Amino acid sequence: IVGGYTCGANTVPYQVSLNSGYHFCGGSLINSQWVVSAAHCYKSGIQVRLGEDNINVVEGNEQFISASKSIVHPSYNSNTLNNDIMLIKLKSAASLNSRVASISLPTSCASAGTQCLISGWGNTKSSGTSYPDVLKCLKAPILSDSSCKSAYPGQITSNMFCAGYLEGGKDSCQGDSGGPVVCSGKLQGIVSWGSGCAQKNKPGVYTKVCNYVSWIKQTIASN
Ligand SMILES: CC(C)COc1cccc(-c2nc3cc(C(N)=[NH2+])c(F)cc3[nH]2)c1[O-]
Ligand SMILES: [Ca+2]
Repeated sequence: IVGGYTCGANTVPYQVSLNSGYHFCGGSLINSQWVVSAAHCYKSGIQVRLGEDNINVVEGNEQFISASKSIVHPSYNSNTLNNDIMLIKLKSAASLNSRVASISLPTSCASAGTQCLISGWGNTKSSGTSYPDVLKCLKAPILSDSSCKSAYPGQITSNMFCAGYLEGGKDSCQGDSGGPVVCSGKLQGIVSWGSGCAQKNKPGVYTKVCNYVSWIKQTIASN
């Protein structure tokens, strides 16, 4: 997260760290046995870390659970990153409470101007790699489709939305991938891609979760 602030331990109880011997992507806890992340964060050998704050120190509240299966959306396209969403089932359920809690899926899509909270342990520099030890937060507004399309002409599908600051300086970045964009308490986006990080006129692009609610529900139900 570039230009964001330290969230405060456990103030984002649905945030998860996907770890394969190092933190590589974020994710969101949606029920005690399932996490939603981005399909491009897929890989085998994933350990899901819940209740984390500083990822290099065990300080208490952490639950490390291995993934039972990862289900990448069947129409995920790695070239365009359309349908960039993945569900991960955990080998055992997590114990939910106040430091570990699931976030709700939306009932409607959000509008441009809605303010949302983006969080993650991703890069904090737009030029160079500086990965933090504790969770960073950023409040960003959803942009209108016209500003999103003027910024990425020909690359925005109806399953994506832009959120951020066109002046640059504040944005999600590599490492934040797969994590949550929560607005009014509902999971509305998944960190997916962008051109560089915090560059002027190049906002972040997020998977539009409201378009996958029926799929998430049917897939969890049948697995
Ligand atoms: C291990 C894999 C997850 C590799 O994934 C990646 C490798 C390099 C960069 C990214 C990445 N840059 C990103 C930049 C932005 C942005 N400007 N708001 C974003 F929203 C997601 C990004 N994801 C990324 O997701
Ligand atoms: Ca820790």
